[PDB]
Amino acid sequence: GFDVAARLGTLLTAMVTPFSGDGSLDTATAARLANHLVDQGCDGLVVSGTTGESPTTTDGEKIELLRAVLEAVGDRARVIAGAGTYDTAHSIRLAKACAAEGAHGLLVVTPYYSKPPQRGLQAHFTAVADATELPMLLYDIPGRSAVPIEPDTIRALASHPNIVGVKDAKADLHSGAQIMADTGLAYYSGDDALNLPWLAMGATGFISVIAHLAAGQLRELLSAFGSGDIATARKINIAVAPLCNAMSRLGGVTLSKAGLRLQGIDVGDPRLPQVAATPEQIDALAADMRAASVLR
Amino acid sequence: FDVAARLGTLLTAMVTPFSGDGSLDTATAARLANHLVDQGCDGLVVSGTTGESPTTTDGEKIELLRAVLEAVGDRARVIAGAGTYDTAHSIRLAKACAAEGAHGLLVVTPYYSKPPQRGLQAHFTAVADATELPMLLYDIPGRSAVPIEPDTIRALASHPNIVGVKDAKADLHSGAQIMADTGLAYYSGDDALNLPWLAMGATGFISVIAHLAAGQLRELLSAFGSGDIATARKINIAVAPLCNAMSRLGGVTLSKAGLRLQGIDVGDPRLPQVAATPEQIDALAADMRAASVLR
Amino acid sequence: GFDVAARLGTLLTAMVTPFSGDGSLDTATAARLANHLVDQGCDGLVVSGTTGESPTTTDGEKIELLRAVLEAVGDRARVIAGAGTYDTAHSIRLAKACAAEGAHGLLVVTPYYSKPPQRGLQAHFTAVADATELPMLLYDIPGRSAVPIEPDTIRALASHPNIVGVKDAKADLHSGAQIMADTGLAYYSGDDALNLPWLAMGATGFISVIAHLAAGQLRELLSAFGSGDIATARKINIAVAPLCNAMSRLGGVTLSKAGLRLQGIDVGDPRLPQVAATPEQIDALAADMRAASVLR
Amino acid sequence: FDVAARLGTLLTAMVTPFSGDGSLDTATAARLANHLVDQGCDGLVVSGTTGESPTTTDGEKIELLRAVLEAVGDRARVIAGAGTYDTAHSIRLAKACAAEGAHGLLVVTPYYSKPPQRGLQAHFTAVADATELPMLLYDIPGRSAVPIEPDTIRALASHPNIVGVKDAKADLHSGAQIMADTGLAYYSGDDALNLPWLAMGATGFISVIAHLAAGQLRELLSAFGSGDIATARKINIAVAPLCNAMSRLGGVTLSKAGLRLQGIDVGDPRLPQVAATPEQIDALAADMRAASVLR
Ligand SMILES: [Cl-]
Ligand SMILES: [Cl-]
Ligand SMILES: [Cl-]
Ligand SMILES: [Cl-]
Ligand SMILES: [Mg+2]
Ligand SMILES: [Mg+2]
Ligand SMILES: [Mg+2]
Ligand SMILES: [Mg+2]
Repeated sequence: GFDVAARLGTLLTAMVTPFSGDGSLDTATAARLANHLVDQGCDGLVVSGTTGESPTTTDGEKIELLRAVLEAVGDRARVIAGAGTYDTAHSIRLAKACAAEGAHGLLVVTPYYSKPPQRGLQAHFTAVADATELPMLLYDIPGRSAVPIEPDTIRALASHPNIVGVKDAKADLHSGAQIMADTGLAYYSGDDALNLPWLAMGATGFISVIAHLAAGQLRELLSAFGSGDIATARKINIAVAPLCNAMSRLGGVTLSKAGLRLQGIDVGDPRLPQVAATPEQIDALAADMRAASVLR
Repeated sequence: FDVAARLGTLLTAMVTPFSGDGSLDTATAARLANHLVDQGCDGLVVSGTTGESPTTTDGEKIELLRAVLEAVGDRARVIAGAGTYDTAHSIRLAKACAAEGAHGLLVVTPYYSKPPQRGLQAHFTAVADATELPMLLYDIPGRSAVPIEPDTIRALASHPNIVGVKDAKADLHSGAQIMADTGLAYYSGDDALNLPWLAMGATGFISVIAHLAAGQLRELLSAFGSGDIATARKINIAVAPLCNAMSRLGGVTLSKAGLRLQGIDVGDPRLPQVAATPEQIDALAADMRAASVLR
Repeated sequence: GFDVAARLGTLLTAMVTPFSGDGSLDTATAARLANHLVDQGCDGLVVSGTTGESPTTTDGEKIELLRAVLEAVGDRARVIAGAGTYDTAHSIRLAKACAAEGAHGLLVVTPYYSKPPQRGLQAHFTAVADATELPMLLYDIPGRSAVPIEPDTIRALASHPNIVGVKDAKADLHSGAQIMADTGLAYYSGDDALNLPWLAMGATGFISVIAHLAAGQLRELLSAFGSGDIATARKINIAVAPLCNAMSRLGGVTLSKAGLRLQGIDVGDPRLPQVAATPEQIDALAADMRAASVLR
Repeated sequence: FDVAARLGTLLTAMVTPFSGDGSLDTATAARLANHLVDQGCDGLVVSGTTGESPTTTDGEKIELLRAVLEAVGDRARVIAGAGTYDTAHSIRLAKACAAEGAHGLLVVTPYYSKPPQRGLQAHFTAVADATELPMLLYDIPGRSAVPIEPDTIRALASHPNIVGVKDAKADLHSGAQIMADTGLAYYSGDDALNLPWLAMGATGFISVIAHLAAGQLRELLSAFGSGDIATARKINIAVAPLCNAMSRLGGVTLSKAGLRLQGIDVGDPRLPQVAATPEQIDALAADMRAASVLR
């Protein structure tokens, strides 16, 4: 019908934006990363989201990235472009620009920082949803944006034809479960810590940060859960848990770029105010990656 | 030690029925305990928070425990709530429960006074040391104002009597790892997270909504454990309105009002807990009809 | 007609309950401490509050301590008895028993742990207020009790003739300022960190933990503020800040008992689940005490 | 460096007026700036959060700054908001503000992206290095999702250009000590805490309700400064309803609706911010009457 799993994917990486030594956009590496992540078992990628350092890249860079990633993997994976900011006008421009590039879908985070009221969020999300014909995910992350999309807002927004699901970092699994049951909105785990809980509650899949490093295992986790092998699912979730722990220490940006580098896929360093892992951080990260069998 | 056999898989955090005058009603407690077991609970927690442990005396708790043991103790596991924010008292209580023949203990993190982790460890250890009963830690920082930090849980794990955790902290990721590392059994201590906890390998539920929907929770546990997650998810959705009602009322007000709606009068809460208002009963009745446990 | 400052005091210690070596109630030491604290500048004391280890003492012990304290200082200081638990009927017995002993007022904390609704709190505080003729203070401390006394509940309760004030640890200075203006409820700073901001907002004084160690400076701080010398008040508040920092590390019970010992006033150790300071914690506290000029 | 003289004692976190079509309205900005200075503000912050920094372009912010400098720069201190969650952008914006002749910078903690403390420090250092302007840190974790931790503020205090903090974090105890240790100036960034901040030695207010009640906030600062705390307390009570309306509406909706109610139309917010509904206007009007800033 709208087949969210087919149209958006089941395992997506909230993909980093590789930068060169010169700190500029590195689209060739983005292509290589995108290919690698899909080969490792991702069937979708979110480009220019939070972990893609959307705050510090320009509109132009976001479009160049999306173009490169679509060229690299667009015929065999779903490419979802991060398109929202705390500026409704800007989000609509970016959304239209992403659609014009051929993005397969949009991920639109709750306007952050400015704490609009729920009716402002709701007018914001529908305006963005009205801007293109692309399927759109809400990204509910009050821990970064400083306001939740309240359940009544999510429910009101669900009736928008273009708004098809929720990337959740709010962790209200009880509320999201009901929302799903009532509205048919698809949910993606937006927090690797809750990947397995979310699947139990009927999430469609993951939009994952630790997928940068452990996509193969996450794919296996999805396959095991999917075939009702919960014991295995649980065991894989435990196996990757050190990466999620490392993520708590470093955040996704620092972790993803340092961890990829450790795996021999240099994707450069974060842009200020984000920072590259320190020596000791790289150390501790390497031990977790070893523990999760994603580094020798 | 078989946690599922010894403690159960579906337990109600059972109310303590009071008479019209406010006094302990053990006859109704027996009748309730029988009902809850017949509906599908294989264990009960008596004199926990939902059992209004704050407002009942030691004597009342013991009276109730004996009544419930006598009623269902041959056919279900009866775990007694035994800790407060007072180690000496908790010890006394745990001992009094063991002397009555309680099958296990549920020991909440000391509330209010916010001891440091080493105080918590010394406290749980002292309680664990006081009887030979299996003991669950009850981690509910939202009530107690301090968590049992994962290191503290792990240190406690190696106490022979400390066999698991009733979790209301919702740190599913951390609980999962603790389980994997220590073999501590986890019980969902918050109905909202029943299904997520099962996914993470919880042993079962120590439930409030079980007062009203034990049969469905049992079906949820069986569907889940048989490998039928889609049916488990459906059942979870079916009972959600009860968890919603619980967010509005709290477990004590909900459980007493809902049982009354079901025709099992268990009296009213003791101050500072309060009986549902007429409006609340009506809204509660709507959720209960929605959950197919009334009318 | 009720003069809160005269009836309840301006500088109170949330006084520890001294225990002997065997853990038993030490009333002779309580009497010595009560005298010391009054001599140092407190004009009132709260007995059997949280810092007095109300969770771990019996009713009998509370009554015995109250008597010892009234006897020691009740002729020249106000003696306020902690009477609230999460059990209304118990709080009533306690309140009555304290009234019968001659307590000058009651401090009644929000029922903890069980999270009654606001109407439950209202019925609870009312029932306790109805139990005796004593003036009564609400102790709003959601950080321990797990529920606030909401402003509407406080306002409702202000309408009781026996409820005369609030010991605040909620830090809603804006709300408390308005409550005071609207209701004439007196406020006492219940968290030493906010003593000075609370005075700015019209608090009557402090019900203090660090007063165990620094009553004289707190007295000076009240006097400086009262005479409008805010610069001096701010200076003193800075001088005693290390004690407030130590309190963050140790909690009040541990800090008060270890600190008094350091000062040559041994008041024994806390009862489990509270714990005595470790030698390291004692060293760190001594450094803070010296900085605050309340230890050689 | 005289912070009071160089940055002011009473500043409004000023709205950015938009025309009917949503476009920047610099004439009304100039109008508004003159009005606020005349009412008692001795500085203004332009293109802060209340100034809708999220929804205005760089060009608009510069145009507005230029107009506000022309309007009141000779008689008031005009502080330009210059921080975002992008360090290179913040640097551009700071430079651009300095080139316009801004008297100082207000730089908010990078929001949303939750950089670590060392990222914050490198960020605020890079922005502080970018111009010769005095700079205020704006610590508001309730919006930015990370605090500037005390150690970070203390490390930053040593930067010659970093001269103070606009606080919305409400850690009065910590700011008090930071002030004592570093000489950093503090401004109350949350009207609720204006009076408590003065007690702790804040230099003044960077205020939202100053849009409506600058004159009373001025009377407050003066009463406090001369040692008449009783009067300061009374004034703070008198304007409290404005702070309460702010809790209902947020500063942007409140400021633009309230100014309109006063007869200074500054248009409507840009999405995702929203204009007050009719009921909200009524309820706001009632508070403004209570605060004697509306007939
Ligand atoms: Cl939700
Ligand atoms: Cl944990
Ligand atoms: Cl309040
Ligand atoms: Cl701070
Ligand atoms: Mg839809
Ligand atoms: Mg064990
Ligand atoms: Mg009164
Ligand atoms: Mg400096």
